[PDB]
Amino acid sequence: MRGIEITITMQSDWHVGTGMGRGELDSVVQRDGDNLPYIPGKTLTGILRDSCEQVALGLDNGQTRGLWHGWINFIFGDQPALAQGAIE
RNA sequence: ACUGAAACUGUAGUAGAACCAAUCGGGGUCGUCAAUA
Repeated sequence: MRGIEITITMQSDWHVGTGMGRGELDSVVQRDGDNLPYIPGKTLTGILRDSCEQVALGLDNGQTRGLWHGWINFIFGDQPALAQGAIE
């Protein structure tokens, strides 16, 4: 399937993605193959996931695990690196 | 003889402290100008 997009309109000056700096800069933003700034899809997934986690956490009445947190693990997948013990 | 999955390069941090747009100056006062006959 194809056809969906996320449109991001940056409404203030923005910084993303890198723990490195250039000659006069101690923090340099991330740049695509065109050397142009871009929002990496892992940053965008992580940001959008977090905001869905907020919505689900509200719909769950603040429960950290529940029905709507299940839906987040449905849409964005489980995070097995967090869970510990015998997750079956 | 079969693509690992999942993971925000992020968190804290006042481009700021110091620095006189300032120093000196009577709104004043006299003989010049031209060259010949």
